[PDB]
Amino acid sequence: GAHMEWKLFADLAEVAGSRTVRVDVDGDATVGDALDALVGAHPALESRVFGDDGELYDHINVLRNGEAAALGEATAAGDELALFPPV
Ligand SMILES: [Ca+2]
Ligand SMILES: [Ca+2]
Ligand SMILES: [Ca+2]
Repeated sequence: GAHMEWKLFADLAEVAGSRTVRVDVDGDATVGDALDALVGAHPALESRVFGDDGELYDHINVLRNGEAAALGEATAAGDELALFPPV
């Protein structure tokens, strides 16, 4: 599908064991779908990203190509996605 890459920081990078993670998602995959692909690649991330209700924790900052992105936004091949824990 569409290949793209996540950058992870601080404890998220530590849990994943890498500062970068490649993912490959569907053509109409959202940012949220790309985030679920990241967590599928490194399931230990799950409880550092989502609460028991499945919702993103408050204050996590998801970027797509350097701009804040909501989980329903589109993705595209070559995207640079970033996941920062709360400031
Ligand atoms: Ca797309
Ligand atoms: Ca519980
Ligand atoms: Ca770039």
